[PDB]
Amino acid sequence: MRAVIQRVKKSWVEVDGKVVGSINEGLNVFLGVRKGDTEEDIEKLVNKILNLRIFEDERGKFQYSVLDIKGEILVVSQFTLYANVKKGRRPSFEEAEEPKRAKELYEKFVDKIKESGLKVETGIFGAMMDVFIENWGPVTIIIDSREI
Amino acid sequence: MRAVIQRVKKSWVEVDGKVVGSINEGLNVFLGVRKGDTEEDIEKLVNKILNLRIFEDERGKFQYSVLDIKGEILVVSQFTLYANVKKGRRPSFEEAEEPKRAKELYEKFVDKIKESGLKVETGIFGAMMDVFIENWGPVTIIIDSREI
Repeated sequence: MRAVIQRVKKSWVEVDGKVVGSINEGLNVFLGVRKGDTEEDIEKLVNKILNLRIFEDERGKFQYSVLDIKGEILVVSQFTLYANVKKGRRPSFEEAEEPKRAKELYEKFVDKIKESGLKVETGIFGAMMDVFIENWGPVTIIIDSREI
Repeated sequence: MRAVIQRVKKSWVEVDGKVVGSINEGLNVFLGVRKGDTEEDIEKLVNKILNLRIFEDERGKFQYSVLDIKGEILVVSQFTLYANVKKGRRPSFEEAEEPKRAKELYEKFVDKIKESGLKVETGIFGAMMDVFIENWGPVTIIIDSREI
């Protein structure tokens, strides 16, 4: 499983102009499910995201996690995180989990993270969205579950 | 060298409220320089980004590159792409190139890519920015030069 998390000040998803999830100061999380992915991948991941000290105050950078600052979280499906650009001009997605299983793992992932007790919005799965991100810093981190 | 590229419809960087780079339909590129990085890493990278068929029309997805659609490019420095979250709650950046060399490789990278002939904006290097991204799709791709 993989994730691109961007520290945001404001961030939301809208479909056809209708916003379907919004957050203020917090984290935007791009989620990509991998063939192979399991419940443990969700764990090993949902964890590092919640305790990542990427937030700062005026005294030091990288000292507070999303929980610490009690921030908001926005999860957005992104099967393209397992893109293979090794050959053609066109990217491959052999490692990307099939949509059905993927939605599954996706919903479980979002459920696990709501356990943080934080406000967690989401995007829509299976269709196109216009994701609005205001990356403060900017701060972007990549994390794979097969690596944690 | 590493990059997180997000297909955008609109995207800009602003410092203290003063926009310092803007683009309309095109690509937002997050750049992270690695200790080790060389001129060839810039090549092996600047290339895959320019020919990536991630743009679509109404007849098929993933068929046009930034050049193909003659899109705009926005490069934003992001040393955090080489973040190590393997141990503590706090991320490590051992692999991130030192700032001085990094700015260097950064400027060369942006120069190489301007050779595409496309409109290429940039952010400011060395200080904080508020990066505005409107990811259409959304479409996000990760690419390392040590992998291409």
